[PDB]
Amino acid sequence: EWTREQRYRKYKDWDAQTLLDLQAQAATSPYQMHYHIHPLSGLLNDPNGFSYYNGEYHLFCQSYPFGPVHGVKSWIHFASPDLVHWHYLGPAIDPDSDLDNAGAYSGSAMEHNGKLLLMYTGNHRDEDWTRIPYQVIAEMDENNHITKPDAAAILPPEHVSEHFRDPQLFKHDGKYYVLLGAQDAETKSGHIDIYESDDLKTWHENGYLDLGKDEMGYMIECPNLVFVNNYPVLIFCPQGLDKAISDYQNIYPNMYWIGKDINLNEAKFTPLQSHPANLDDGFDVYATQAFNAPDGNAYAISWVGLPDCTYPTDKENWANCYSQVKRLEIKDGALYQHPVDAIKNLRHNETQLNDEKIISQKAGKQYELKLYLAAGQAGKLHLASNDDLSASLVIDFNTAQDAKLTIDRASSGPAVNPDYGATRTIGLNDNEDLDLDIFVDGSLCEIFINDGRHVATLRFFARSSNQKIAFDKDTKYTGRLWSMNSIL
Amino acid sequence: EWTREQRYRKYKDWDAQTLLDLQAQAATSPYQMHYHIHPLSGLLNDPNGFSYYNGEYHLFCQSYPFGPVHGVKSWIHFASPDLVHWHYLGPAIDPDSDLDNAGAYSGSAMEHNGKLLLMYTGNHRDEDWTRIPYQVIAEMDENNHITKPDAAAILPPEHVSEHFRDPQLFKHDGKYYVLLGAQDAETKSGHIDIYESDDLKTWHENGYLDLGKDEMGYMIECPNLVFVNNYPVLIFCPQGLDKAISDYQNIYPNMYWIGKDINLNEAKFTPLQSHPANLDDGFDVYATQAFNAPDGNAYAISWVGLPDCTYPTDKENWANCYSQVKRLEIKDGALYQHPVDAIKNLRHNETQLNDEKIISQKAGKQYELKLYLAAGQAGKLHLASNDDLSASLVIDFNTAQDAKLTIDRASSGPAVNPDYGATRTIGLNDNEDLDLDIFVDGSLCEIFINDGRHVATLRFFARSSNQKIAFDKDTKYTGRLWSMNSIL
Ligand SMILES: OC[C@H]1O[C@](O)(CO)[C@@H](O)[C@@H]1O
Ligand SMILES: OC[C@H]1O[C@](O)(CO)[C@@H](O)[C@@H]1O
Repeated sequence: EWTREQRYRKYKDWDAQTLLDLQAQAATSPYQMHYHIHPLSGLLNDPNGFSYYNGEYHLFCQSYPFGPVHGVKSWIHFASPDLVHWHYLGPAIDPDSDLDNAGAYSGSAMEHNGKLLLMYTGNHRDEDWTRIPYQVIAEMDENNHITKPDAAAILPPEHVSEHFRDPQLFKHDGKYYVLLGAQDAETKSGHIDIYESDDLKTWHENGYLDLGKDEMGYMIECPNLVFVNNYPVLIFCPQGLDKAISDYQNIYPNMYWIGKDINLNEAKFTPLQSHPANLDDGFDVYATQAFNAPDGNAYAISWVGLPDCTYPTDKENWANCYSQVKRLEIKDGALYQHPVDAIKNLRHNETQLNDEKIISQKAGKQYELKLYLAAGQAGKLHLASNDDLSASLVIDFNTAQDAKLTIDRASSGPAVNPDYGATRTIGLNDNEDLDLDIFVDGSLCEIFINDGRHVATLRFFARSSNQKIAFDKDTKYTGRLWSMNSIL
Repeated sequence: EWTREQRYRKYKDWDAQTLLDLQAQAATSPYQMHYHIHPLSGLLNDPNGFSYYNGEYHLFCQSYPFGPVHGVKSWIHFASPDLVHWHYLGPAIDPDSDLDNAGAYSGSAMEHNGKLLLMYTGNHRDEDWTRIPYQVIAEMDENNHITKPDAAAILPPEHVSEHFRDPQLFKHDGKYYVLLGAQDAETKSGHIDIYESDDLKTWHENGYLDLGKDEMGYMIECPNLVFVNNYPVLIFCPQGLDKAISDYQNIYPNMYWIGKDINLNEAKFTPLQSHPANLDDGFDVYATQAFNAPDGNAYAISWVGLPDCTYPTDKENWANCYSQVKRLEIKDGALYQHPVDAIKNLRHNETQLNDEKIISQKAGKQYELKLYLAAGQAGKLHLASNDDLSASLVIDFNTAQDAKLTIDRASSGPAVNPDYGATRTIGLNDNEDLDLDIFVDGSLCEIFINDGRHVATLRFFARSSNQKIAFDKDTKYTGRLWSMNSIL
């Protein structure tokens, strides 16, 4: 219902009273998250510039502050000591120049000679509203102040369409590389385009990374290369991916692909996995960004929200949030994702659990529930439930002969993008034990399965009084329930 | 230099781009606090509505978001689990009605039947810009949403001037009371006016609290009654207080007065102390608010900033911050002030200290330094220092025969309200040991002396590279230095 004209009106054409009212409405929503990054107002999308710089972790965010829609985008900035306690540093990059006149689109951050380079796509729209994507390298100093150049680092080559964006800038084997999401103009196929530079001034196009003969959709958004336990891992968003390659149920998937080896000079990838896999088996994860931190870990964080989708909170004039930070690991040829050790510092009021059918009559809105469930069982765990278990988030489990987890949000509250289904299923090994580490925060749930072998992340909109946690049947398990303190 | 017209322009007449730019400028200031409450933009003053409600601590703030000046005021809202980790809930009360058309001035919060009543002064200005102060009772619900009535609870009586504000609403001995700061129309003397109600609907004026025959200045701002270890304690701001009653060096003082007994029905106070005393011996504390929490403690928090004063950060378009929360105690007939136990959770990188002249060559911008210094010594402790100790915050101590502490900020950076002096002195007991617990955060320093017997709080603006901590001479002492994590 918001027209193009309304979405692209400049921030200076909105009044400040409207913005202050929107900040109040977002912060005081009964569906707001209070230990995950969320918008101060309006809509949040893709994580950007995820980095370590000047003694702390940095994270930037795609932002449209005036409503629950993809209006003209800016970067906002947060920092933290520990990947958990974030503090807001305000807007960072505005759509205020010719290069970015219709948005400061997504990008990355790389430390260089005591500064943090912020490489992003300028979403230019010309006199005729034709999109011309520019790749821009801005610079942030040790006081978090940003300067932007007058000229693009990379102009769009003739062989890509208008879709050519989301640069990842990094240093590898003494050279600089940029990975970009690209649509080939002739085939309309999705690719990761590689550029290289010795000096950050002149860029050479090495060409599309060779990901085999099968198409990766019609566009790749938010490509990332991170090294995890010495393996090159791609994390990327192939819009229109053929489900023959990999099943997924969300409108657009967020995949990962582990390589044995990558050669960015020759645009070669040697796959470890025969096929890419879903990063997240849940309902709402997109635009994951990852980076290699100086502690020797690779960290990722996800937009919880999908393009071209709607949510029940739209009428409250704000949208979406982030996942918690995930530390990455490769084990047994698969990507594992772990909560960072600092998130334990939010825990309070520990309860020990042993075989209790009702875990809590009323658990509050922010908790962590960690369970060890025996093999050979079937049943349902209800979270954010009413008393009679008819309205809840359901985790339907079987650890017996047809083992699997089905997460069902149909009865949890109002419908959420129901054209893409109200259930998500994760196969499990027959007759094996099951670990769950479940984080609830307002209208966000993150389920870490079998110590991070799988992660299911989703929005859900339960009535405020629906806080019960219970199994439907007597279940053999041990675990702990903690409240999680508000920090945001 | 900001005219009346500019200060009173409605928030809707500012553009949102200006507000977003101001949020960035405030948050990224190299003088910003990162573990104390600070404005998201513009100017912060008096703490308001300090309370416990709906499972958490609440604090509201006088705010003018558009610059470093006392423009037309609103309340903003923060909450926390622990009086340390605050999260922003946005604007709460706007100057958007006839009752508060020229400001939502200060006030208090009292829980009532599952709601939080917010009692505040409406700063009305009529057709002729004549001030008419109204006392208004607004109501907040369990989702932090506020409704405001159409009519005032208390209209200004004929015997007070236009200065009649800052209501403290509370329940005591089964009745409701309101304490207001008042200027008598005939004498132009400062008073605390007492109102009482059985139902919160009809208010009866009990009259000025009898604080003896000596005048308490020309106006009392921000009056508070809190019960501390069963003593009634007044905390208040008597503008124009005669220094014959008590020495103070700040433009306007923030005093406290312990009573043996108070009778709010008869407007009687029985003093324990012969005279009121300074709450804070430093350079910048004003408008302290306190309340009795359900854990049985009394807690206070202070505006760090003074009316009618200027600061070096004014050119960065933001102003001021809060103190940390202080837990109150009465000991030996004096008010002691203690950090809350939760602030220890910010500590990291502990260093043990024993007699070292140089504590740190470079301590960072956020730390806690706790020292035990032997009796019989004299010297200077330099904080936020250059290498040669010529530019620093100085704590000049003597624990020998003329014992005292002098805090000197003259060489720390640019001048700060120098008409009110660059030193503050606290007498100490001759030939006694000295405890200091010093918190540095950006441009804020809080010095807790002798386990909270005195507190000195000040702004200071050191060069970013001035981070040395050192004694000028060999000094006998033990202590600890911790870094303090950013949370805001
Ligand atoms: O907000 C704009 C950004 O969002 C995406 O469409 C993915 O969600 C990116 O390709 C683009 O940079
Ligand atoms: O911001 C307005 C408030 O500030 C004071 O002048 C004290 O600093 C109060 O008496 C008034 O309510």
